[PDB]
Amino acid sequence: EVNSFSGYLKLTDNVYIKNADIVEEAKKVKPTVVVNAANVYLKHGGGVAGALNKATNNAMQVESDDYIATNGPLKVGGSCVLSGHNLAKHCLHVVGPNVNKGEDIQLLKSAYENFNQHEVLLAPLLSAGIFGADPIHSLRVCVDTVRTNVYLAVFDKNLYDKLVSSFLE
Ligand SMILES: CC(C)[C@H](Nc1ncnc2[nH]c(-c3ccnc(OCCN(C)C)c3)cc12)c1ccc2c(c1)S(=O)(=O)CCC2
Repeated sequence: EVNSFSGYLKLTDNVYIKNADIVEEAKKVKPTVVVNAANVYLKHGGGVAGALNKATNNAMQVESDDYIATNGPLKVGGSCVLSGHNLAKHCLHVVGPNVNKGEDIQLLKSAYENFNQHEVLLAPLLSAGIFGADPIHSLRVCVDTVRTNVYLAVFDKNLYDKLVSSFLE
């Protein structure tokens, strides 16, 4: 079956959320698009990007280095479409701002706007974790910006509960 997402909670007509590891979701669902929480040089050294790359047995990193050689780095707020490998048909590498490294939080709207070029996506919560954005703010920007169908996988039950409670206020 195609895009067989299971156990998500529907927040709006186009945003769904689950307490799950995005890697495990991608292996099970094999969505049309999986979003990577990338950096501008597509160096998948840890966190979500390192976990997605390891699940491809480093094929994503080799492909990413070849893309950077020919095209140069992305911009913060920008994206590129590369292979999904064994995880999806495509991987949309999206650069959210890293607030802990001084980048502008307003670029989070530009980052989520990349999602609107794809009908259905499996994605992480952009700029959360060690990128330093307030995760409740990142969910509000996602809900206000994305118009296509997005399935958010958040791998932390404590944060999942805080995000759902924050949305349902
Ligand atoms: C907020 C947090 C809960 C969330 N984390 C995650 N959200 C969704 N899916 C996730 N998988 C993993 C993961 C990390 C290590 N190893 C893994 O797999 C190893 C076991 N397998 C072999 C069974 C999976 C983490 C993760 C998240 C959201 C956005 C960002 C980050 C973190 S960040 O990486 O800190 C910076 C970039 C933006």
